[PDB]
Amino acid sequence: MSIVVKNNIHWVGQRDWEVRDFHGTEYKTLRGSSYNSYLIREEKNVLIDTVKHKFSREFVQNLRNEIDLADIDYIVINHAEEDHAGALTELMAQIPDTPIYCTANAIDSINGHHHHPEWNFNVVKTGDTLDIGNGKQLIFVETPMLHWPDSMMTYLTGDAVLFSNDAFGQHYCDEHLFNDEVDQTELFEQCQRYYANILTPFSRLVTPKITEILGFNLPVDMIATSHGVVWRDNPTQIVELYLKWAADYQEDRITIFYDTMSNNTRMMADAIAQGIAETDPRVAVKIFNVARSDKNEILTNVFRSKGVLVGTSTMNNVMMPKIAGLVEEMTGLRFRNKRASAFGSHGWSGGAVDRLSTRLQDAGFEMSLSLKAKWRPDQDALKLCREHGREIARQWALAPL
Amino acid sequence: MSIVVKNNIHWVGQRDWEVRDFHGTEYKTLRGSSYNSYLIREEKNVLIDTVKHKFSREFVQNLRNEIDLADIDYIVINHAEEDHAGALTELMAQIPDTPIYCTANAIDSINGHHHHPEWNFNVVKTGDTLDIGNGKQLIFVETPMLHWPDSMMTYLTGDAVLFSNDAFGQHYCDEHLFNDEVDQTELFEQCQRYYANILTPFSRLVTPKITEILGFNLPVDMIATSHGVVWRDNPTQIVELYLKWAADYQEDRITIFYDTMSNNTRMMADAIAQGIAETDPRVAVKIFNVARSDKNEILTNVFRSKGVLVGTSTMNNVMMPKIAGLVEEMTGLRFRNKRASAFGSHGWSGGAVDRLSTRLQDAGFEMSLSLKAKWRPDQDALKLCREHGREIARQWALAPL
Ligand SMILES: Cc1cc2nc3c(=O)[nH]c(=O)nc-3n(C[C@H](O)[C@H](O)[C@H](O)COP(=O)(O)O)c2cc1C
Ligand SMILES: Cc1cc2nc3c(=O)[nH]c(=O)nc-3n(C[C@H](O)[C@H](O)[C@H](O)COP(=O)(O)O)c2cc1C
Ligand SMILES: [Fe+3]
Ligand SMILES: [Fe+3]
Ligand SMILES: [Fe+3]
Ligand SMILES: [Fe+3]
Ligand SMILES: [O]
Ligand SMILES: [O]
Repeated sequence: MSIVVKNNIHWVGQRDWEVRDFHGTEYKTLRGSSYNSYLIREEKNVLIDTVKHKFSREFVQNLRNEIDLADIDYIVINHAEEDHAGALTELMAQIPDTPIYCTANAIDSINGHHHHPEWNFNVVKTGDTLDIGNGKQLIFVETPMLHWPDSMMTYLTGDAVLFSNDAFGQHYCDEHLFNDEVDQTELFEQCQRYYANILTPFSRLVTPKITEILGFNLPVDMIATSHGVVWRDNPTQIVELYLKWAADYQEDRITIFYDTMSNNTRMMADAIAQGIAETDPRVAVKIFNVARSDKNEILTNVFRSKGVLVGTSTMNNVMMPKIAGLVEEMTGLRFRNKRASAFGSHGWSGGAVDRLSTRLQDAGFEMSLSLKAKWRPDQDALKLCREHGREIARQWALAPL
Repeated sequence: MSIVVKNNIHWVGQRDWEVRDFHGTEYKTLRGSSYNSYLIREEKNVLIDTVKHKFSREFVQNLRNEIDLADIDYIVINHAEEDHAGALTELMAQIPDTPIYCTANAIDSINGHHHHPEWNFNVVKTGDTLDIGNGKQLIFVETPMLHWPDSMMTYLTGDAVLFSNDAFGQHYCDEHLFNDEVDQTELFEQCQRYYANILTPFSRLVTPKITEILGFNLPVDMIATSHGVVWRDNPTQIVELYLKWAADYQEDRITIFYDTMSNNTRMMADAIAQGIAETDPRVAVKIFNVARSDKNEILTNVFRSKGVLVGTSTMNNVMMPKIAGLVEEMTGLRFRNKRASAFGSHGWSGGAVDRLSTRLQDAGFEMSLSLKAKWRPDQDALKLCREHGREIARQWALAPL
């Protein structure tokens, strides 16, 4: 069935236990996800978002079991990405005259995917209202570039429920709907994973938008996102997390990742970490081989880290491709207030370390000196690598000693 | 046992049926590989190369079954990469006084990995000889940057066997040793795969070196490489292939590869291919999703192609990382006389296509106009994509019409 969220609000979405790949293969969902759609039944009946196109047949059928499709008065699209607006064409094929409430940018994104401009769109902007009867109304808030130009939130008065869509959501699949009914650790991990890999480049927009919403003085009993749990128990805890994460978040932590062909760079990475740990016991150190690790776990650690060390060997005068790929993605995520140091081994002329050091600088990292070694590091070379870690640990110390 | 190659030449190497990853994960060996070592037993006993460090215990033990280690007079190292010189430390621990014949650059690479400079190295250069008795001698030929600075070949007179190490070799595992005893198709595929992914950036050096060797007027009955089969039946067929491949090789072929998040770029790629195929029936077209395909198969096709089309969506104002990674590797391989065109879909401001087009130009490709589309291509947009393929097909035509 559907699931009662609160009063006349029904969850009519779809759980996805199997899904492992989002945005191509750029976001690994190791704990699946959910696509949350909501049906509000007052004097007016309002559908908020749909689900992935994959589950369009199930969505419409399940919706029929809950309500006659002709009885649906309004459709609200907070965000026109395929995982929320994917079943729209299938639904609108049954109820073509049904009005769609969304942002001006959403008309471009909806039509961009579905190619049905003849649909009855209603442009909404911040402050706009939609009465649904019984003294209740929907209030719309534009949230451009969080994370799309078309993005917005919908607030329901009386019930005090914020339909935040992607915001404050996470890719975490569970039979239980509410945040207080799931594993808190797995919940936090997926929440932080989501922000770090998706919302980091828009952090400068997060705080003013949240500040703007708080200025509306709207009571919040529940936050119903488009992914994962519904926040009902201390729902603002995820909002406070977003405030902390947005402020160029960093812990006393250093992330080391690299790619290697014959483990020479790996030997350097381990020696560097040893140097750090024996210089500053406060620092948490994580090491990843990018060819053998979870890319999104690496990026989440980078997000949590005060600085990173990136390693690569020289291959055909350039750096290893997986490193080049990862640095490119970091260049998009725009990490702030973080430092970096490039290292790696070479055979003769090298050049990849300097190349990498430049690209990290291009990614926005404050660069420290690079570390280079020839072939396999002997005991003398490993001392230099260990000393490099000492150099980094002292330079990047948050506090003296 | 060992296997008799010819007369007193014995193969004492190692077959690797399981291996799937070389140079980290940069070269996928889908048909395994072999590490060919050779023992020549005349008046003098000569070991040519060893095997991967992984199989050091087996190598030394198998060598003991064939000969007393103390009876080994000379050790020849053509190339000090781990898959040929890996078992050296283990071997030299038993026979430390045994002379090692190699290039001057090899002393740096051998010591770089093994850290035993006390070994008795003998620097050899092109033209140098080593008598082994019975009217036979070894002739050394320096082949720097083919594919390493330390690389060389060893020629055995009388038996007329060229120990070419990496050159003319391939990653192909079989119980049969000779080229005329294996599947010719699988053999050609691995040979071309090897050259395309490894020896392409050194193509300018291949022809003069082969020309230089041919000037020595040395008869060739067999070519014993360090990987895969021993060429005994028309052994120069692989040499002629190398001559063709080195001359900026290209067929009437176009390779299309891309990465996508919601299949918009994929739709463009398919429409482009359709446009090409209906414009020039001579052109062979291959399409790959880089996130779902064999990276080395893509690079082999690029090598065979007269031109490529590369697709990417815009993700956080930059291109998709796997595309960025692949272009970086292509920048190292230095393909020549090839053309390229960037394409892809975007949501609002885009920018990834122009970014990609520039990097392909940096990789050495002659750039044609880019193709851009917003969101999912409708029928009108797909016509433009189909027309783009027509534009490419006509521009890149080897012959009129
Ligand atoms: C395919 C390949 C290409 C290489 N290209 C270069 C190069 O262009 N310049 C250089 O100095 N060394 C080059 N090398 C040597 C490596 O950089 C050297 O072995 C390095 O110490 C190994 O680093 P790693 O084991 O951490 O991957 C190359 C090695 C391989 C296998
Ligand atoms: C995570 C993410 C980031 C995006 N970033 C941008 C961007 O920076 N600029 C832009 O114009 N579109 C951006 N888009 C929109 C996509 O480029 C758009 O959906 C495109 O048409 C999809 O291409 P594809 O399906 O071939 O992957 C982004 C989309 C996603 C999911
Ligand atoms: Fe989204
Ligand atoms: Fe979403
Ligand atoms: Fe090699
Ligand atoms: Fe090799
Ligand atoms: O989304
Ligand atoms: O090699």
